[PDB]
Amino acid sequence: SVKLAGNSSLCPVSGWAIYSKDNSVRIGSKGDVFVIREPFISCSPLECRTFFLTQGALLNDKHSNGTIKDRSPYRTLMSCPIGEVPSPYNSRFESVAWSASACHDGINWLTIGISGPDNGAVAVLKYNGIITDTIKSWRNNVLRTQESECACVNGSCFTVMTDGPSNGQASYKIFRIEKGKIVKSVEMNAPNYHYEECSCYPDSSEITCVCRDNWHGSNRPWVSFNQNLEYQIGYICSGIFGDNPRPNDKTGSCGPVSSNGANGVKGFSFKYGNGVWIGRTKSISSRNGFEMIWDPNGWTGTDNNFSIKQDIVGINEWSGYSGSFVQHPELTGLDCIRPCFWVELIRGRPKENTIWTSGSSISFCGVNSDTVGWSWPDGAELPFTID
Amino acid sequence: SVKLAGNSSLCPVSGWAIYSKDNSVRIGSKGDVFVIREPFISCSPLECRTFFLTQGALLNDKHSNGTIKDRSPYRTLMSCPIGEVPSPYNSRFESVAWSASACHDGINWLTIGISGPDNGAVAVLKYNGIITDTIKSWRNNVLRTQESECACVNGSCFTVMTDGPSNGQASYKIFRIEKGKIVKSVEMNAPNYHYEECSCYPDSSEITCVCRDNWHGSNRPWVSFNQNLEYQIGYICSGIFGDNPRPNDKTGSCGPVSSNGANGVKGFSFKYGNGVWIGRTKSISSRNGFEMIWDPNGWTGTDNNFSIKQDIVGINEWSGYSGSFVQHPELTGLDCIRPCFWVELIRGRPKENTIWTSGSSISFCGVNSDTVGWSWPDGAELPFTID
Amino acid sequence: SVKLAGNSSLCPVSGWAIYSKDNSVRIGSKGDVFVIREPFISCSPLECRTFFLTQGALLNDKHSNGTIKDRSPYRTLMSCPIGEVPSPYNSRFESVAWSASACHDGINWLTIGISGPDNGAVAVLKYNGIITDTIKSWRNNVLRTQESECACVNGSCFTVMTDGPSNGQASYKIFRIEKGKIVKSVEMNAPNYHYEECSCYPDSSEITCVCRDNWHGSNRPWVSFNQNLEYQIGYICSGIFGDNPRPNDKTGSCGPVSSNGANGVKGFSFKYGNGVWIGRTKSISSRNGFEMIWDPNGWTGTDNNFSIKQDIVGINEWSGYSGSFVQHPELTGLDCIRPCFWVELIRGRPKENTIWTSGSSISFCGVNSDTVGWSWPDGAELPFTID
Amino acid sequence: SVKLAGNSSLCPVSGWAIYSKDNSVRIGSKGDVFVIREPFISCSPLECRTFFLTQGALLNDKHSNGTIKDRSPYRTLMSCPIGEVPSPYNSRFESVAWSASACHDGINWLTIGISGPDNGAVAVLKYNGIITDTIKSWRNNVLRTQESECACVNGSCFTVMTDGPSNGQASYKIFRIEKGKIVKSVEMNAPNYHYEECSCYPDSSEITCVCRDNWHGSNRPWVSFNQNLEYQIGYICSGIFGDNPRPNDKTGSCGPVSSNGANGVKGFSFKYGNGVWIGRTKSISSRNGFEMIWDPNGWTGTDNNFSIKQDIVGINEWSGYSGSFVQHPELTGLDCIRPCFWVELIRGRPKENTIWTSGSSISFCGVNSDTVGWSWPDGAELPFTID
Ligand SMILES: *[C@@H]1O[C@H](CO)[C@@H](O[C@@H]2O[C@H](CO)[C@@H](O[C@@H]3O[C@H](CO)[C@@H](O)[C@H](O[C@H]4O[C@H](CO)[C@@H](O)[C@H](O)[C@@H]4O)[C@@H]3O)[C@H](O)[C@H]2NC(C)=O)[C@H](O)[C@H]1NC(C)=O
Ligand SMILES: *[C@@H]1O[C@H](CO)[C@@H](O[C@@H]2O[C@H](CO)[C@@H](O[C@@H]3O[C@H](CO)[C@@H](O)[C@H](O[C@H]4O[C@H](CO)[C@@H](O)[C@H](O)[C@@H]4O)[C@@H]3O)[C@H](O)[C@H]2NC(C)=O)[C@H](O)[C@H]1NC(C)=O
Ligand SMILES: *[C@@H]1O[C@H](CO)[C@@H](O[C@@H]2O[C@H](CO)[C@@H](O)[C@H](O)[C@H]2NC(C)=O)[C@H](O)[C@H]1NC(C)=O
Ligand SMILES: *[C@@H]1O[C@H](CO)[C@@H](O[C@@H]2O[C@H](CO)[C@@H](O)[C@H](O)[C@H]2NC(C)=O)[C@H](O)[C@H]1NC(C)=O
Ligand SMILES: *[C@@H]1O[C@H](CO)[C@@H](O[C@@H]2O[C@H](CO)[C@@H](O)[C@H](O)[C@H]2NC(C)=O)[C@H](O)[C@H]1NC(C)=O
Ligand SMILES: *[C@@H]1O[C@H](CO)[C@@H](O[C@@H]2O[C@H](CO)[C@@H](O)[C@H](O)[C@H]2NC(C)=O)[C@H](O)[C@H]1NC(C)=O
Ligand SMILES: CCC(CC)O[C@@H]1C=C(C(=O)O)C[C@H](N)[C@H]1NC(C)=O
Ligand SMILES: CCC(CC)O[C@@H]1C=C(C(=O)O)C[C@H](N)[C@H]1NC(C)=O
Ligand SMILES: CCC(CC)O[C@@H]1C=C(C(=O)O)C[C@H](N)[C@H]1NC(C)=O
Ligand SMILES: CCC(CC)O[C@@H]1C=C(C(=O)O)C[C@H](N)[C@H]1NC(C)=O
Ligand SMILES: *[C@@H]1O[C@H](CO)[C@@H](O)[C@H](O)[C@H]1NC(C)=O
Ligand SMILES: *[C@@H]1O[C@H](CO)[C@@H](O)[C@H](O)[C@H]1NC(C)=O
Ligand SMILES: *[C@@H]1O[C@H](CO)[C@@H](O)[C@H](O)[C@H]1NC(C)=O
Ligand SMILES: *[C@@H]1O[C@H](CO)[C@@H](O)[C@H](O)[C@H]1NC(C)=O
Ligand SMILES: *[C@@H]1O[C@H](CO)[C@@H](O)[C@H](O)[C@H]1NC(C)=O
Ligand SMILES: *[C@@H]1O[C@H](CO)[C@@H](O)[C@H](O)[C@H]1NC(C)=O
Ligand SMILES: [Ca+2]
Ligand SMILES: [Ca+2]
Ligand SMILES: [Ca+2]
Ligand SMILES: [Ca+2]
Ligand SMILES: [Ca+2]
Ligand SMILES: [Ca+2]
Ligand SMILES: [Ca+2]
Ligand SMILES: [Ca+2]
Ligand SMILES: [Ca+2]
Repeated sequence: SVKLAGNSSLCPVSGWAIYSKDNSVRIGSKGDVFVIREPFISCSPLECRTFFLTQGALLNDKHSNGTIKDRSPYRTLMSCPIGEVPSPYNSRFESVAWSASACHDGINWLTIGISGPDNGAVAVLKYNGIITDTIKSWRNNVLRTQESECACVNGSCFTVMTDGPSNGQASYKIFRIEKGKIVKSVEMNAPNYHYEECSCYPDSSEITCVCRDNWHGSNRPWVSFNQNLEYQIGYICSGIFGDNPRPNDKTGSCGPVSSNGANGVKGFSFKYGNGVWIGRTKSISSRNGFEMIWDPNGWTGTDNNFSIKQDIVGINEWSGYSGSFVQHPELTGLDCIRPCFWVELIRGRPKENTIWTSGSSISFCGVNSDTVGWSWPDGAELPFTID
Repeated sequence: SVKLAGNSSLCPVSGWAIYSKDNSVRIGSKGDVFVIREPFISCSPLECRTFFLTQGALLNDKHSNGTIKDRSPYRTLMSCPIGEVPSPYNSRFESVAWSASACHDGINWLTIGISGPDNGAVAVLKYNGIITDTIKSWRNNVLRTQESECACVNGSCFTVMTDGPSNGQASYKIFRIEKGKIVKSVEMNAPNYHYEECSCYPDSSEITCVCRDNWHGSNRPWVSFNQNLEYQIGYICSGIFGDNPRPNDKTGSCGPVSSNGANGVKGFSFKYGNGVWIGRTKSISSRNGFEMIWDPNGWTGTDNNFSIKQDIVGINEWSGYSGSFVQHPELTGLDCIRPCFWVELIRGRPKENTIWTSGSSISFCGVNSDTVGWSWPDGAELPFTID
Repeated sequence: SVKLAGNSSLCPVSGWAIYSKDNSVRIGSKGDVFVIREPFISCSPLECRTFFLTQGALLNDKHSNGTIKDRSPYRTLMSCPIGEVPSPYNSRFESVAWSASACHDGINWLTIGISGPDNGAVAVLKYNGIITDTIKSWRNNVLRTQESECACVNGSCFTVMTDGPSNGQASYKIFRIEKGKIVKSVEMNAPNYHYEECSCYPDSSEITCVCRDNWHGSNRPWVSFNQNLEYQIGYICSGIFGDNPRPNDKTGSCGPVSSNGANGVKGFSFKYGNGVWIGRTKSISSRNGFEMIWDPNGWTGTDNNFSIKQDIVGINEWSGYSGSFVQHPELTGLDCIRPCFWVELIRGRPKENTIWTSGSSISFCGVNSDTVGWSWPDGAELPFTID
Repeated sequence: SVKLAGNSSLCPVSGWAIYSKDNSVRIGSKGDVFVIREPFISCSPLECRTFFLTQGALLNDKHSNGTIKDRSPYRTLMSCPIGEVPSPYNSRFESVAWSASACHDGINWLTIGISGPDNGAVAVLKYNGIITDTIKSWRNNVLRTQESECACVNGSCFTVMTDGPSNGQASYKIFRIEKGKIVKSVEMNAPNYHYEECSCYPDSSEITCVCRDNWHGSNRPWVSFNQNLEYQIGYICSGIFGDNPRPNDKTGSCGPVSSNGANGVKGFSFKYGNGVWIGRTKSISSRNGFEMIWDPNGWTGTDNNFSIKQDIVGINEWSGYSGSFVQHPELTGLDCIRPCFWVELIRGRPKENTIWTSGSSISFCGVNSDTVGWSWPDGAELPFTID
């Protein structure tokens, strides 16, 4: 085993090739599939895994009742191989958690699982399944983290956590973790910014995170930093607005776009100089559809012009959260860090007339070979028997 | 790990010994078994696996409705150990796919999964589960492939894909793939031929494929080629016609036999000089029954005489697709490439009054020791509870 | 890996310590557990496995209907770790089979699976899952074999097969198999003997088999042989009669005991000079109960006196088949071959009012430390929902 | 593989970080989950496992009827990875048992499973799954053991067993076991003490056990000993009484506290010089709630003062047994033996109106970093469909 270097650049990509689809909700109509939300993908040097927050319940069973609820003592972070349904019969137990992150440094898995009360939650860090550190809420108001993979460079892994209001100014911290132990942290000085649910990836030995402003931004905030946690902050400038909800596309801002700014959805983007690959919902108002857009000046420029759009999920179909994941050269044999992404396809409450909420997933990897747009939706027929 | 050499000849065989039977449909009446079609077997130097195209659904569940439909965004290529039922609890996720192939080069698995819209489908190639290439539709008319194993010689693996009409002239391409990357391709110049769903195997460092003419041939077309993709084409000459439907046996042709030539079924045959081992249905008109026939001059000669017939599935029982698979010396310890075959046993629509279509499988390997004919049919009692 | 020597003597034992219990039928009331009969245990240098003949159906499903029937094209030889229920989700596929044997030579598993028609059945031999030989019926009347483990000494494994009537004189052959290939066979010259379903074990480089006389013997026949297949034959002389059905105990015979001789049950015994450890049902008329009896002169002496009885299953509870299995020094670290046994606990038809027949199992290993009698029955409550 | 040294001291700990939660009962409402009680955790140098006593039945099936009953021939010791539900599809079979212990010496697992009749029960010892010893009841009155992990130092593992009344003086024995063989034992001379269900851990090459007085003590008895089995005995002195039932806290005793002393619950404590970490129920009278208390003089001092309390399960929620488990340096990389604990959350009879009794579990590990109190209860909604 060798630590992931993390020192190559992100691979340039022209489009997105489909990588996985689990069909979890369709399969759970009969099979024994966990009720889950907040899935994400992360890879080791040998395999990729889907992590997810269970609700300690199975689909089509009465204990799925009320699973719109975000935080409970029953939620657990578990993982299974990519593309398989999350069952009790194929899932590794990771941590007790209602908010999470995970990443592999080339040697072992780091998992971060937050549980406990809203006023005093505690993140439990594990390295190779052994508890190695904890960090407690510093603002006493729902300590919470990425819901996607952390990022690793040369034996150090990095994450972001938030504590404070989800509808006003909060507090945001960056962490450097080695072998599951926090070795450095800093509080971001980000007045008038809001960071939730960061999608962070490594690129040329530095970390870039694209997040969710739940307070007053319909474009996405970003934070980038080096191994010593020297950081920069901004908002994606493109008028191709990335959040949901959002306005119709128009001239953007390099600060928070107030129009339709409150609320949000976890997402991601990939920076390539001045340009950006944006994944977003197709609907401006609801978690419906998904598309990939290449805007060659959208990181730093405010116009609403773009060059390429690739369809992923059709506008009338359910989508949900999305997040980055990477494939390092140690896994692929390539000379660059490959960007990939996943989409959560949320079924049930609040939009559908069920007792439960759960998701399935799809994922894609960036290539420079030919690709095509389509719709790969969840495909379950609701309601279910239990509803 | 060492590349398969693929340089020995096919083992001579006098009969077919039963190797596996999964009983999937029987077991799926209660257990959590995928709705599948287009199964196939392929081996590594250590094990054999069943690959298959799921429908993103389980047997005896409502989401199995409409599974006569061939292409959807829910279909996935997955695999499980040979002889086990395909379940979410024992199946490896391979690719998102409504047409597929796979093969092991001695080092890692190559999978090929085609998804996307009919007018612009994309094959995603993976090597050890990592995307290594893509190829897009070149005729914009259902890019499609073998539905059985590709063939590997000395670190290069080979497949055939078709694009264009299934009821007229189409376009057929041969590919050479190394570590999941396309390194050579050629378009077969085959006016008046039709190639679908090729069953391809290695034999003395060259590849032989026996395929399905869906346009106007009731005998099977073949294509053989070396590593440089220098190819030859023809049709199996025997009057023991190989396709389904077909006429009653009579004097054959080394070109397409027009009588009952439209439509077809995936199949295979094994060439031994002038001779041929033909696997075919027992019914001339329907996907019923299965048998193996040794015709010692049937590759190159048009008579309707043969020497051996071995019963596999009775004429009153449902059959389906069939395909070759091989066991190389690196797996068996033999001095020759062993020929084997599988049969898909299709249940449900259109022949039976169900909401769904699914298959089970049986397989056999060639031996020079004593064998026997019998019928090993699917055995499920239809309809099911869901119907 | 090293071949099992097989040259030590059987360990002397004073009693039987409980080793496993699977509770398969109780668990299959809800879970996905195969309908099985003819289970047996066999060990490698690293683990022990339960082998069994499925009916290609699950408990409590309609396809379990009619499973009193012995031979069908749906039956398969599968295996799982000892003590686990046989499910599609934990079982390795071995062979298509309605009669079987298996054993590990220290390097790889040999499996023998007989399928095909009653008049022409064929045993398929596999070594490490690859077909290595076949043998066809020589009398055209249900070729059949042990339904328990074969026996291995120094790289050679040994079995017995029968072909011919189960109610009159038949033909019995001994086989020596190396790396899955038959290298020698002999027909036993056993006029007036009847051998079915032999339980064979190694002891000081020679094989001893204790079998079932279905024709006219209520004591058990035996055959012992060396590596060159030089054999001896006899019947267990004890008046503690071993078969079921049988008479009440009384003076025995060193030939077949005619009283209640027709029919039978598979069983076993362990020879220790003139003495014998006999496992038998408690009922003289039905497959009910089970007990272990130490008769210090019962191999060669005809009295009905014995020294020790250990209860295993109570007289009012269902039992079934039983068989030997051993644990070699390569597995245990001991200086002798440890004797063990299993019992099949048959539920359903013919004795119970169900549509199905299936079994669970228990097993024990011989020790020289303290032990105790009890009853470890199946414990399912019949009928089931499907009945 | 190397023997665990067991020569470092217990790690000092300021609080308890949540490690696992299985949600078994919730999941078993639909999935195939064993009815279990008497779970426990134990670790190797590579992983931690949950061991448990099944009832040979699944939740929400008829065979779960009557599972308030403690001892039957259907109960089996099995194990699964920590945090996963105990299912037939993920559980290793260990032993036939209605009382058990297990522990890993660094090389292989030792399991101890007691079965047989109440008047003559036999413990079967296995090492790497092979029977290595037995010990029979010496008082003919329910030979029984820890229901939690045994303790290993330098290749010797240690346990305690009891035989005789649970409501009066009984007989208690300590065992030293090497490679699954009993090499030493001694009968504890403990007139007027009562020891049941010991929770034993290693600490500086010696073993400390904290147990249950079911006769006449509401504080917990302890026994400590070196590798030669030279032992000391006493009761935890603290007026923070550890058993359930118990009185309200008040001045304690270093002998058995008679008030509310009959009956009990399995538990544990960790000694740190004069101090103690006590895990106990929150209710004085019922198996409800759970908490950890640090009493810095509570091992040797009788006051009812303590310094820290951490909430684990709320007073209105069901709890159950609890026990210690450790993580050795060979697993963690630490310089001390880490203390952890599990809690069984009992559902069903006698407190709830069901046909069955079963449990789920939670576990925590000791840390010197920040922690928080909460309630992590079972969460199933009873009764179930079967009731
Ligand atoms: C998922 O959770 C939902 C929400 O709890 C649940 O639906 C609810 O089911 C309950 C039980 O059927 C309903 O509660 C009843 O409502 C009626 C009508 O208002 C009341 O009269 C009932 O109270 C009487 O009966 C009780 C029991 O005898 C007495 O204790 C009480 O004093 C009254 O006499 C009772 O409250 C409730 O109306 C529904 N709610 C909705 C929106 O449907 C659903 O069943 C759960 N699903 C699963 C699978 O668990
Ligand atoms: C397991 O297998 C058993 C045995 O087959 C099966 O029980 C049988 O079920 C069938 C279907 O219910 C029964 O067959 C019927 O018997 C009646 C009474 O004799 C006949 O009148 C019926 O025939 C009429 O109806 C048919 C259908 O419309 C017509 O085709 C026919 O011409 C007649 O009009 C029919 O034969 C049979 O009686 C039982 N047998 C027993 C012993 O119960 C059982 O249901 C199977 N269980 C499972 C779970 O699969
Ligand atoms: C088939 O390919 C094998 C594997 O490469 C050939 O065997 C090798 O031959 C070369 C050149 O003569 C030797 O240097 C190697 O030592 C051989 N390797 C092994 C593992 O045997 C073989 O000659 C080829 N052809 C046939 C028909 O066997
Ligand atoms: C199988 O699928 C068909 C096609 O969707 C279902 O038919 C629909 O059923 C709904 C509910 O009754 C109606 O609103 C539509 O009129 C039907 N559509 C069509 C196109 O027929 C059918 O009900 C499904 N069958 C089962 C057994 O699930
Ligand atoms: C605990 O046991 C370890 C393991 O045996 C001891 O470390 C060994 O000490 C011996 C004798 O001094 C050396 O020869 C070995 O090289 C040591 N082995 C290892 C792996 O370190 C250690 O001294 C003991 N005690 C404590 C408190 O650590
Ligand atoms: C749970 O087990 C009890 C005890 O065996 C069952 O009670 C028996 O039920 C049968 C069928 O009604 C009767 O013949 C007996 O009179 C009952 N025996 C006793 C001792 O009560 C009970 O029915 C079972 N309950 C469930 C829900 O399965
Ligand atoms: C608590 C604020 C946070 C970010 C806005 O809300 C998230 C929004 C969610 C959402 O918008 O769907 C679901 C998340 N499970 C929830 N996170 C937690 C920890 O509860
Ligand atoms: C699309 C043409 C092609 C070959 C004739 O049709 C196949 C025939 C089928 C058939 O004859 O059963 C089923 C195959 N799933 C289908 N392939 C695809 C990709 O849809
Ligand atoms: C065919 C004769 C043979 C030995 C007497 O009958 C066996 C008896 C059986 C029995 O007595 O229960 C069940 C066996 N499954 C059957 N064997 C086969 C191959 O059918
Ligand atoms: C038999 C006495 C013993 C300790 C008091 O009872 C235990 C108490 C139990 C309890 O208090 O819940 C359940 C245990 N399963 C039981 N142990 C056995 C072996 O039956
Ligand atoms: C990246 O790190 C590797 C691994 O240590 C090192 O050898 C290489 O020089 C670095 N430089 C790059 C990618 O330019
Ligand atoms: C990677 O980390 C190691 C360990 O701290 C350090 O010695 C080395 O300089 C680092 N390499 C780079 C390229 O930063
Ligand atoms: C096999 O491929 C290797 C690597 O390309 C090549 O050098 C070698 O010549 C090939 N062997 C044969 C027998 O063609
Ligand atoms: C048994 O065989 C072993 C392994 O080859 C050999 O070394 C030994 O001498 C034999 N003799 C015995 C058990 O007496
Ligand atoms: C064991 O078999 C090997 C291979 O045939 C042989 O050379 C050896 O003599 C045999 N050993 C004994 C003790 O029979
Ligand atoms: C550990 O056990 C070994 C083997 O018995 C022994 O020789 C050694 O002295 C023991 N070590 C300690 C530290 O007691
Ligand atoms: Ca089920
Ligand atoms: Ca927003
Ligand atoms: Ca732009
Ligand atoms: Ca045709
Ligand atoms: Ca011919
Ligand atoms: Ca008889
Ligand atoms: Ca005698
Ligand atoms: Ca007490
Ligand atoms: Ca105190």
